[PDB]
Amino acid sequence: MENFQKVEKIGEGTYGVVYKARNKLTGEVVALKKIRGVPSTAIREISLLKELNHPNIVKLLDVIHTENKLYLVFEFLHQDLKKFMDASALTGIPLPLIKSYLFQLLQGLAFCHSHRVLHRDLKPQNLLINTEGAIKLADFGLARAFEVVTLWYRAPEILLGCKYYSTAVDIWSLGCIFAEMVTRRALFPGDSEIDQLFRIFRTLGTPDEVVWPGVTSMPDYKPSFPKWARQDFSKVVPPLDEDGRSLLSQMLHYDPNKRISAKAALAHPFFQDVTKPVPHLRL
Ligand SMILES: COc1cc2ncnc(Nc3cccc(O)c3)c2cc1OC
Repeated sequence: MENFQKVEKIGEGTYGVVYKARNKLTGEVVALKKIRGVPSTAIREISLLKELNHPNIVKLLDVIHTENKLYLVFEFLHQDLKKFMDASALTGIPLPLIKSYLFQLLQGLAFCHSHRVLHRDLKPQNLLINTEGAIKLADFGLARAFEVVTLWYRAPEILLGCKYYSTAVDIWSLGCIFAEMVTRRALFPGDSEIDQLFRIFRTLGTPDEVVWPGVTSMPDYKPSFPKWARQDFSKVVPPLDEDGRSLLSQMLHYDPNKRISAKAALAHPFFQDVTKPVPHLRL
């Protein structure tokens, strides 16, 4: 913490505050994260993430454990997807770029998932982009090792009390982000766990044993939940073509076991014509 000249506070996260900082030694600019004695288990878990390198994952540079304090040093990126989406609010993000970012994110998740590492809290603020047209996932693996908290991207099984969620929860969140980029409106903007759940039910229909075997036996499932019918996807995400809609529906299946995997999603027809355009960024 003495070797860094904190520039600005980049924002608070689920596990701590992140600052843009300059390494007094190397002179390099990095993202410094102060985790909110430090469990040895976490120490070892973190060290593991340090050897998890991939083009679409924010690189963990150093783990500083001193004075019973824990700081993580990450590579610094140009902007986050939420800020980019806001700046593109009036015209929306061009489809070629949306398709490019989704393709890369799926590559990143396929990599994490193959190493059995889940995110569990994907959201646009956690996705970082640079001037080169790349996009990377931040916070990967911190959930395992370690007021107004956004619930918009949380999978149904987590809201229903399932304690052993799988990699499928990340696919759900990505599905929600995908729809948001296309329509420019959050898909399920709930303000509470039950409101979130009901917004999901009102759009995709109240789940039952037919579409999701075992759902009525979930810890927080109530037989008294209202019975809403499923809406047409053409209504939910109007501007998306049929290949896009078919992919999205597979990412938003209620049953975690039927939900498409990142690996299989990479082979979907939607990515047939994928390219890598450069975004116009205002830094
Ligand atoms: C130019 O702005 C930003 C640049 C960033 N560069 C690297 N990491 C970030 N965040 C990060 C890294 C690991 C865990 C975590 O919770 C968050 C950033 C966020 C920014 O803006 C929000």
